[PDB]
Amino acid sequence: GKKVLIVYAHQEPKSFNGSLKNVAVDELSRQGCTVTVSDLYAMNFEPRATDKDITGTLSNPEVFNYGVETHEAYKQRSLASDITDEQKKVREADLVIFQFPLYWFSVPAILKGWMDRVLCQGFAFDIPGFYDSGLLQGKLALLSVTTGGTAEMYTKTGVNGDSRYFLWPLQHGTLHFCGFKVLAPQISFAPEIASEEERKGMVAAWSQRLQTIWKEEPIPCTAHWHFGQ
Amino acid sequence: GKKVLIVYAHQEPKSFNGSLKNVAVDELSRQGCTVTVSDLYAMNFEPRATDKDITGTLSNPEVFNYGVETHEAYKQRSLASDITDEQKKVREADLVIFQFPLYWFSVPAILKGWMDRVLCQGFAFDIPGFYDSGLLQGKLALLSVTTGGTAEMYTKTGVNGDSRYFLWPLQHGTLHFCGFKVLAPQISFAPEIASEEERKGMVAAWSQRLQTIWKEEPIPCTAHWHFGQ
Ligand SMILES: [Zn+2]
Ligand SMILES: [Zn+2]
Repeated sequence: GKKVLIVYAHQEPKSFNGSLKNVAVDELSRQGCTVTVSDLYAMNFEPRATDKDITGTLSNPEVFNYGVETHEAYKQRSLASDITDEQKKVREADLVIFQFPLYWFSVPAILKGWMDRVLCQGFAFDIPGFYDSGLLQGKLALLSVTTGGTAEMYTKTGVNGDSRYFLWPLQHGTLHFCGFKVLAPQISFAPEIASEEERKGMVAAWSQRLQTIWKEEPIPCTAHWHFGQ
Repeated sequence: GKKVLIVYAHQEPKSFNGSLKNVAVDELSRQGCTVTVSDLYAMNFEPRATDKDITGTLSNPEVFNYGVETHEAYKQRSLASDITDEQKKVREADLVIFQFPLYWFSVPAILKGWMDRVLCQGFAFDIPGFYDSGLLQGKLALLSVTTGGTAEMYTKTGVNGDSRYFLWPLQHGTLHFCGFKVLAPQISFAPEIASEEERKGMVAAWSQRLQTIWKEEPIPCTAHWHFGQ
């Protein structure tokens, strides 16, 4: 038995990102997996890291330090319920899939805020705390990204550089850091410019990949993988 | 004369980030520059890219596409006023300094949302009209970042890899994309664990750099610079 959380960041259900999220739900459900979706825009998920994230009273209210405050609130069971609700989904999951369009070589801010606020010290990491000592080892993570640019723009000598270059802060600096084994990314290059036939091709690569996702090994989430040889 | 915009992303005025912002204000003010600060947390700046960012009739109300609809809204002058407010600041500035703690090898979500919402098509870039042809050509940008990890940790052989590696989405994918020339980053390493001696020194180093900022030349904002050969 396998549990999957899909963290989904697109405003429009009729989008290509929506299609990809829905075929994931459909295929993983068909397999018998337990599936949960965090539809961040529908949730009006809060992105900002603020003192509202700790309930009651602070470890030092004279000088607010978000990292220390949330670390202490996680230990005293004092985080805001939107955070802890996401933490439970994560804790239960065997696989976390992030489904998003590439905004400025990264995640949309609403999803950045989910990372910033959900992946707190004590839960995902400790200081010291991290990479293999992070707290989500044993779990799989996978970034399913759509891009505005064509594949060849994301080549080494392409204007955008290699797609791997922009994955670093997300796969390594965030997911690896917290202990996830990182599955190879799903990159759906320039679906908006693509034909209905290229778009169906991309959706089926993904449904077909999902059929065998539990047979994948994580990538080696190394600087050599992103930047070499 | 010179105009400077500081986009500042920390919750606590008494923080080290706060110190760095304040010393920038004080030195650039002393020089006679015109200075504006967008204190995003104090502004409760909206980070989410939503349909609330456009006030008129949508171009395609059946299938919402944020990029398309904000592009059209920019041209029609129908974007939300918070966006327009920040666009004016950027338009006027000669130099934009981003002052923030590193969250997940990137900017805090509040600041990611500023990038996502303020730097829209028509304003910051066109297609064509990006990278060296971006619409903010002639302006300078600088990242002033604080880190949890020590300097040794952000080297090629340190735990986090080289600091330049995480700068790529920001410097290249966002600022260079919009036409900015990019000044060398100011990275203040591990202030929380430094002595007050050391913290004072890092503050004073930044103030001293600012004394001669207008004599600096930008980096070559290329793959080679960020990653090597
Ligand atoms: Zn890694
Ligand atoms: Zn560049």
